[PDB]
Amino acid sequence: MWSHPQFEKGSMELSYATTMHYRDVVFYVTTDRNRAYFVCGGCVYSVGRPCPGEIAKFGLVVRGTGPDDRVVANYVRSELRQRGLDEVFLDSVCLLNPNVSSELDVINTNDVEVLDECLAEYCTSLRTSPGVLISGLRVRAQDRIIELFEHPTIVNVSSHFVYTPSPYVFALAQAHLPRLPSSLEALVSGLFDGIPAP
Repeated sequence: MWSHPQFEKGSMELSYATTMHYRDVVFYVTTDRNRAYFVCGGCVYSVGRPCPGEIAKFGLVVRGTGPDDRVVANYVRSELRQRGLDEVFLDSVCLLNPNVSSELDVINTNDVEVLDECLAEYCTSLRTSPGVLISGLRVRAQDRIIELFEHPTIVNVSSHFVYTPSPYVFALAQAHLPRLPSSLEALVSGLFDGIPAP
């Protein structure tokens, strides 16, 4: 037997009570129905009941190759500028993929495919082609918890080799947002109308 590599690092856990289906999105609604979580591009968005409701997102961000730098985040940012699109979460990383035109395309998607070999290299500290699948999110349906791992599983899309995440590159994070990404806003309109009040 082997010890599970993911438990050598931390996780974030978002607990919920019920699951509801709305506008093709699976929402995970808290016990007192103040929040609805949903999965998008390997990270979790949170929408609060309007009283607009609070918006936040949870998941892995990419930062630097060392504690005090942000070369990886900065790379993704400049890459996003060039496509025409502050912390860099995995769903922003999804947008680098030529098969993804907005956050809408990766709703309910737990895994993040990176075909950018430079970014793959940042993530793995090795020459990596043609790219990797990054998996840092699991829905624990029976426990009613969404779990986000600090140590993501990183697998070559073609050779299936598993890579050790480069130290310092990944961290768990939470961001408060003033609004959802524009392509996701319509998904939550009217959501709480079918969810009984706290």
